[PDB]
Amino acid sequence: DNIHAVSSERWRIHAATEIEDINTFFGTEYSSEEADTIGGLVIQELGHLPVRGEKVLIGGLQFTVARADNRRLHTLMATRV
Amino acid sequence: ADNIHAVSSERWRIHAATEIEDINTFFGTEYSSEEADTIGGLVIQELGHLPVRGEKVLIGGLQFTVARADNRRLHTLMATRV
Amino acid sequence: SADNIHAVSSERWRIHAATEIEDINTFFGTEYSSEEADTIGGLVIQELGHLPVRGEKVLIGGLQFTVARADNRRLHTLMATRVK
Amino acid sequence: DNIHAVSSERWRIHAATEIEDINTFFGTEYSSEEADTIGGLVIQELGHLPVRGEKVLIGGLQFTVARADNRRLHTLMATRV
Ligand SMILES: [Zn+2]
Ligand SMILES: [Zn+2]
Ligand SMILES: [Zn+2]
Ligand SMILES: [Zn+2]
Ligand SMILES: [Zn+2]
Ligand SMILES: [Zn+2]
Ligand SMILES: [Zn+2]
Ligand SMILES: [Zn+2]
Ligand SMILES: [Zn+2]
Ligand SMILES: [Zn+2]
Ligand SMILES: [Zn+2]
Ligand SMILES: [Zn+2]
Ligand SMILES: [Zn+2]
Repeated sequence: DNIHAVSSERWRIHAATEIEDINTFFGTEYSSEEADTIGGLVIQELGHLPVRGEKVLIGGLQFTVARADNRRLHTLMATRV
Repeated sequence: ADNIHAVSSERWRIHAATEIEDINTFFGTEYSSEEADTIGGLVIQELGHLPVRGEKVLIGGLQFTVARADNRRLHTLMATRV
Repeated sequence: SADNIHAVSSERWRIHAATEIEDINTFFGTEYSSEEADTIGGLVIQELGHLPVRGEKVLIGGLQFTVARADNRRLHTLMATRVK
Repeated sequence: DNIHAVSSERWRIHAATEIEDINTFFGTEYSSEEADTIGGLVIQELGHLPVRGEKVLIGGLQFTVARADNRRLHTLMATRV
């Protein structure tokens, strides 16, 4: 699973998860104009490839970077605001 | 290999064999039973019989709906918050 | 049991191959990571180079994984112990 | 499973677990001369019915009380000393 529930209000999410799938899962309306994937959306929002422990708020969800390297973002943790 | 599957952010598909303590960790609930060790066991206790698909049990601020069950086993519950 | 990582005794575990690598890491305190694998079965296949048969073993970090159930399609179950 | 691994070195144990079963799983040599369940043995070693958080070292395992009430001990967490 690309979106894994760690607990009822916390999700471990592969960066490659399609934005469409995030939107269906969460009831969000994130745009896919500038990205295909949630990792891509996070990078677009921050303007820069983030580091482990960095958090970004997008709509009503907070994404925390769980695993990233100098090349790629691989995993995010999400919770509600 | 996941026992509690989130189908959407507010809805979960749960294996009936999932241990009650693991349900409690996941949801913050405090379920207990001296007759059952699994969430399926608890649902059977509450309903007083082996249920069929569509039967519902409300406990501890969660609603469990029987998603799959036959004449021998209760397999799967769907949970939502009340 | 319903455990994806099932202790058969205090120091030996039967593990569903489909267990996510992150859930292995939480359980064991390992820091496994793959660019190309998301599950422990995937990681075993990566480290061995091929789909293994029952009885094949691989050491990854401080854990030894032996194949317990596999077929011509899939690796299903592993038995793990801590390296000595 | 009356003895469930939460993590590789921490186990959730039903208080009603027979002492013999503890011995099989851990290689302990606890005896059943008085209590014959692990919850009974914890109470016997402490000398009273414990509350959540109480710990007793028995041989090479530490048992911490995880769920108890004013009448019964239900769940223990074990770790190695
Ligand atoms: Zn998962
Ligand atoms: Zn929409
Ligand atoms: Zn990478
Ligand atoms: Zn399932
Ligand atoms: Zn239990
Ligand atoms: Zn019925
Ligand atoms: Zn069946
Ligand atoms: Zn077993
Ligand atoms: Zn994953
Ligand atoms: Zn081979
Ligand atoms: Zn278990
Ligand atoms: Zn005391
Ligand atoms: Zn009890």
